[PDB]
Amino acid sequence: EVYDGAIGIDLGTTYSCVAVYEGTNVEIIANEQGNFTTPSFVSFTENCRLIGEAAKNQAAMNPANTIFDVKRLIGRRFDDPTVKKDMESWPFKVVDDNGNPKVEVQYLGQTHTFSPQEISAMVLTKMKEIAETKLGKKVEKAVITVPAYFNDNQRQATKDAGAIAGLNVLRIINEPTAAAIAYGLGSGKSDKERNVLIYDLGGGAFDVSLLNIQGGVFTVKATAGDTHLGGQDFDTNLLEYCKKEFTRKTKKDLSGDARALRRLRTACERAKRTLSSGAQTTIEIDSLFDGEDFNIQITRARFEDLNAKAFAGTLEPVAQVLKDAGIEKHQVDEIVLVGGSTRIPRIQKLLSEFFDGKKLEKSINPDEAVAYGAAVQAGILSGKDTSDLLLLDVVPLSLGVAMEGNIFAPVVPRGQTVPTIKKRTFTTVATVQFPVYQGERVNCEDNTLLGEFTLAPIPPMKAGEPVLEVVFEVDVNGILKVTATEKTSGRSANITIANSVGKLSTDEIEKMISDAEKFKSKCEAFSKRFEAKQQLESYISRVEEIISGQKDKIEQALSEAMAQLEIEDSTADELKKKELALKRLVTKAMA
Amino acid sequence: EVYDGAIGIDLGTTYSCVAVYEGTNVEIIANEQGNFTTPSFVSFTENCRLIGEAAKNQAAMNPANTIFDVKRLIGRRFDDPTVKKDMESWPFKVVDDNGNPKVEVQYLGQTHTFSPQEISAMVLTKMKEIAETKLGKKVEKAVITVPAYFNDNQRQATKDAGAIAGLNVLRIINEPTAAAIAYGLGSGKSDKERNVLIYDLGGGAFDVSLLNIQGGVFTVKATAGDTHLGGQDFDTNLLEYCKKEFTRKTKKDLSGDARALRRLRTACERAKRTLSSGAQTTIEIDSLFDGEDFNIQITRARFEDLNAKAFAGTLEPVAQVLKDAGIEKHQVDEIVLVGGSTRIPRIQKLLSEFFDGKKLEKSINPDEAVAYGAAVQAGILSGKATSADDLLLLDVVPLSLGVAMEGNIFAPVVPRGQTVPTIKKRTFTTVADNQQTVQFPVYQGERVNCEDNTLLGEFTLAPIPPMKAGEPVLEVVFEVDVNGILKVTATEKTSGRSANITIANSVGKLSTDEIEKMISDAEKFKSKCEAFSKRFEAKQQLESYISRVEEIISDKDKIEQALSEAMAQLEIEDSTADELKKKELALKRLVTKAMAS
Ligand SMILES: Nc1ncnc2c1ncn2[C@@H]1O[C@H](COP(=O)(O)OP(=O)(O)OP(=O)(O)O)[C@@H](O)[C@H]1O
Ligand SMILES: Nc1ncnc2c1ncn2[C@@H]1O[C@H](COP(=O)(O)OP(=O)(O)OP(=O)(O)O)[C@@H](O)[C@H]1O
Ligand SMILES: [Mg+2]
Ligand SMILES: [Mg+2]
Repeated sequence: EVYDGAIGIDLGTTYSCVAVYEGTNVEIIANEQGNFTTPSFVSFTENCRLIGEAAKNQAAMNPANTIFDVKRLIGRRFDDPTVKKDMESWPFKVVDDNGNPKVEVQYLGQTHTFSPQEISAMVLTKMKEIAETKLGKKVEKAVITVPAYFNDNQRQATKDAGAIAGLNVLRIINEPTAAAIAYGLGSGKSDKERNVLIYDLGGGAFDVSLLNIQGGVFTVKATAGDTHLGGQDFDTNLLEYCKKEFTRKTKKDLSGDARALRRLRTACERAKRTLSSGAQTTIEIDSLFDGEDFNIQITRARFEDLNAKAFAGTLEPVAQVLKDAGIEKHQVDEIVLVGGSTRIPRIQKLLSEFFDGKKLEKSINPDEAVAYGAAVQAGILSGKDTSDLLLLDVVPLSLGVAMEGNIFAPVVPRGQTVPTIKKRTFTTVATVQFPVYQGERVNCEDNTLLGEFTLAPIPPMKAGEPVLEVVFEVDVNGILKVTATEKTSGRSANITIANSVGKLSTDEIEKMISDAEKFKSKCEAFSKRFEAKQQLESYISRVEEIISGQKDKIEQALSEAMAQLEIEDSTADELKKKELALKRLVTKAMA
Repeated sequence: EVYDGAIGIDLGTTYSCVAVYEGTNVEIIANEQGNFTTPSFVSFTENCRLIGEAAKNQAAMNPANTIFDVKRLIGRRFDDPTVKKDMESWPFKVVDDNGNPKVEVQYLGQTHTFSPQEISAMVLTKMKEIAETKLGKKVEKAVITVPAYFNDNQRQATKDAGAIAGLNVLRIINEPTAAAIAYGLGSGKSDKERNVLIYDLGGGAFDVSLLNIQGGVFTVKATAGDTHLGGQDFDTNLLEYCKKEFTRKTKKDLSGDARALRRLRTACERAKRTLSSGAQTTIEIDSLFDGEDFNIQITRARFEDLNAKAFAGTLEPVAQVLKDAGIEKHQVDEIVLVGGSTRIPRIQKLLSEFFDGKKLEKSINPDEAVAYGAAVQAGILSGKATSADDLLLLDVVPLSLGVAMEGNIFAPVVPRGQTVPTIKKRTFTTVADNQQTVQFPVYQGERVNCEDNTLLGEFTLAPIPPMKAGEPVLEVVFEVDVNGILKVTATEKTSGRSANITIANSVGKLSTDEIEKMISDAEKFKSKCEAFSKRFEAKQQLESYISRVEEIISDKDKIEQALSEAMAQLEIEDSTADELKKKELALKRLVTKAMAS
């Protein structure tokens, strides 16, 4: 009853996708709606939580309790510029708690504040349950995907979200590398050394990788990208233009109604997807804001002009990854497209022009390749042809410490293969505390603080004589673990971390897990009791129509059933027992 | 550059699905949006025909010119009851042409009439195009799917639609048989004999089939169903309830607004999909009608109560298939589910209760199994699939084919359940001396009074050799080919001689001339659409160029003059792409010459 294998979960900004691999074939799993991709929406009702198409349908109906874009918010600090801007754009309310942002929603009649790891854990629970419906067994091992440019806080937060979802995260794989698994194994193969450029432009994140494929070894030569650039930004540009036309043609401004913003955003996304096939489209919506209809024509040229800066901007990480691995465009063997936004013809024309008219490779599915590769890797890691598979990934941004004058000291440089061990020596001015950052800027104020690290047990000596060996280890998941040991006096030194972000202690993870199980239990209770009360009331009505000693016993049992119908404390099982007892008694008396 | 194989297309009431099979694996092909199912919508504009989700998304904006549900109209007569009720519910205008229904739209600035075979042909051409970008070659052979209970007029109708789409219809395969191929070959195969029950509840049609599956032999033991029962009927019930509640809460009626009915219908389908998973949902749509908002809550029990008679009715064709096949409930080995509407938990509850709580088989994909099996049979028929996989299909006729006697009383000639292909005979004779004509109506169905059957047509047999009354023996032959289509012939066993047959008051039949002309019109429409794309894109590129050289020139008299000429050419709507490009080149010579100075 327990699935001994492992599933692959592509956790995307806009859509999530689950797949499974059993050694012979990889299958993408469809949800209860028949869709192989499930939107990453989580809405909150009075008694349950909606995830997927159900949550996205109730987005305009309840924008304050419909959560989305958690991927752009997970692992970040509350006062980062991107989350301040996003928070200005998002309709739901985000609060600051001890430096960590948490959304505030109305759930189960009370106010609740959820960390991004909890919401992402809800989405992961949904995908896992899709896999469980497909397999018919309990799923507990999984491989989860992250963008290649995710920093340490984001990867650790995503993995913790995988733990809250009740999954054993066997591996955190980079999405372009998983797509490389889908392309190199599927349409291709052959022990032929080839250079593959992976261009993954999704809904919220952007990645580009350069890999060397020799048989079964996948070697990431380089990678670049932007974890806050996707199709929703293009939707934002077209949305801003449409707002300018609305306030221009009606004098009214719709900026204050999140409902109207949601409907207009949906219309702009539909128009964008239409413009990838045609040369023009039209948006017509009723009321919108303050009872003012809207009708505008959008040309493909207008969309491309509105998104020219971003479309052209995507070429900068391409030249970046090209220079970092030291290869030229003539030497790039293939260019594979991954992500929905790659369906934009302007993007493909920019990439094809950049490589001097080279034709783009589009044999793999841009929506399922990531979950495909993740599923293959999970099936291999759980032992479920392809024994030569080797994954040599890379760290995207430098992991270092803050020097004197707050200058970035890289310990693990970008482009370092993974996993790796690095070491750096510290000493005392007379505990030792230093800030660990990640990024690529010289001044650490322009980098991502991994935290303030304090070394707890130090011997008492003169200044400079103790040598403190600090070890930065980066595992196959790409996550940093630091330790400390000094060569004089031997010994070990435990480390404490303050002012961190995206991490959760084991206690908090256990608490969130138990709370999740309690939520699901309450949902099953509400649904089963609801339907049971409906059925019981219907049968009671039929019995009343039928009746209109024995008479009195019937009427009394019917009054008990009505009482159980009025009491909210009644359980579905008790309701079933009452209905069955009614049927037994009425059949005995009638016969 | 022509694909030698064949594609399998599932032509559904709501969604169509294309697939290909070459010998090893069968691929379900995704469209331009990456979707494996494309909606069966065709909307007409001033310049082009939109097919698919591009047409479905503008259903609220242009409801009078957006066409759908033609699968419930194809092969039917204008005065059929279902055609009248559906016409009362449809926003587009349907017109009777000598009894044949025809969708009338505003297209290319002029009024246009289309037969259902033409619109179905447009959908089939869209799926064919999907397969063509997938394969990189032009395809011209295909196997098209029809419901098992489709009658003779309907089958001939969709086959002619496949001809109009430019395809060579190698076979007309029944949808539960294609799903049966998907389950018997794709889900898993055993050399053990098994009785498989297939329950296909789609968007507009309903089929139940019992097949004997023995390795590679697929034998249809029986089949029943209802070609006019689907999920859209449940959406119609919920919609009618929503109109009752709206009129109750506002004292106003939206039954006259087509856009309002479309928005409410979309919200009802969405609410049904949600109710398949949860126990309750909410419909909230603002400014639905007369500036009146609409907000109600729909419970699952309310939905099931609204569709209780139809849901309970789905079990009757299952009992019918069990009686016809001579099989008890215990002897059914697997119950496979096909069609999106099968996701309704009430339906699965009814089915499982009908078989004493037996678990239903959900191994195959309920949205792609039909295109799966159709693609398999297409690959085998085209010869592209060789050796790998003994596949044999033995199908039956769904309804009895017969004539009408004195008193309009049905006399069956080919009974239901008869294996295909088949040959049956029935004798006629004259009632007077030197009689030259014997005329009889051919019907399909099971009822005794042909008033409740489907008229295949008035068949006139003439002339007859001059003999005395009741002397000639007119052997009439009802032949049913592998597609399930009826061809009738006549002979006079005395002295042989083929006797000529004429058909009148038919439906779903087209002569070769009309089909060829419809193909030509399709070519003209695609040519006009591609032309419009060329003029539009060339126009936009010329605009961008004019703006660029305005920025450049404002940083010469011939460049200004050529600019004015280009703008004036840009103001004319009848400008060709070659003329626009010629003007852009005329500018380009001047500005590039000035750029080199
Ligand atoms: N035909 C199309 N034309 C243009 N854009 C499209 C098209 N189809 C999908 N998109 C865009 O692609 C995005 C979703 O693609 P994808 O599934 O790769 O996102 P994701 O993987 O969830 O995002 P991320 O990789 O950032 O986590 C959507 O934002 C959508 O707007
Ligand atoms: N999750 C769901 N719950 C309930 N109903 C659904 C669900 N998903 C789809 N449906 C219904 O199923 C229908 C689509 O099924 P399908 O694609 O089999 O139709 P079709 O093949 O076009 O119909 P037909 O076979 O009659 O031509 C839709 O009309 C929709 O209303
Ligand atoms: Mg992605
Ligand atoms: Mg169907």
